[PDB]
Amino acid sequence: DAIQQKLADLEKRSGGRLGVALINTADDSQTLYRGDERFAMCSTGKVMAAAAVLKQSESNPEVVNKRLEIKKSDLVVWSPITEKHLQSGMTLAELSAAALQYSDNTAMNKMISYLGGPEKVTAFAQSIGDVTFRLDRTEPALNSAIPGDKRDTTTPLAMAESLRKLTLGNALGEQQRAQLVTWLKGNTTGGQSIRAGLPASWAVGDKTGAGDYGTTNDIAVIWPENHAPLVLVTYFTQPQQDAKSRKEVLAAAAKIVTEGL
Repeated sequence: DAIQQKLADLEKRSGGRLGVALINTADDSQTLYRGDERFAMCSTGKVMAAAAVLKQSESNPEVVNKRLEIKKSDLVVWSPITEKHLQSGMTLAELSAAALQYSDNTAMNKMISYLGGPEKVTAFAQSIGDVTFRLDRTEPALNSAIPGDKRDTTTPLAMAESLRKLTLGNALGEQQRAQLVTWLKGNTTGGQSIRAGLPASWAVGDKTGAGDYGTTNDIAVIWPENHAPLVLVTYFTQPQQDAKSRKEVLAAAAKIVTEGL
């Protein structure tokens, strides 16, 4: 296709490795590029953690409003929300919101710890039929994004299929599904990534991720005004450890794959 060639050309120009999975829920068609190759998820992994917490909340009434203490020693880099709540503490819902909307790293760690560790997030992914996702480490260690390292990786297609199940399908109960969508729609960090490549009439809920090796990621659910939803994952990584983020690559990739409507 011209789409396959244009993505290959975007990839070559950018000096990295690009991974794309678009799922069109109108007809279930997929548009894939390196769709079955592993990429470091970085903070896009926060979506799976939040969904695991939401799932536990379906049967356990001491989850979403359970208050957790935030110790000064808990704080890691990129924690703009949790760093302001040392005295107040935060609920698991508030931590989930902070992780998703502000990419708060300490919030993610608290969620991982509450669930029982990184393996428990993998276990949640397994429970929804995602046999690819793996979470191995905590924040910020999981952002190393070393080429060839399988730690804290998934494939663009696996992540798209899972994001679909979680936001549009049957992985969560209606109340929880709706909550996750609301959180994603309120993301504060996604303006220059997938959303930048899409029409203004398409509503977006997304989660970005950034890591070492110039790793620049975004996953989105997309709601057109007059068409059925789309699910889009754009992953990008580079050969040099110190490479700068390239959000414009994700916007350009989103544009290529959605251009035909």
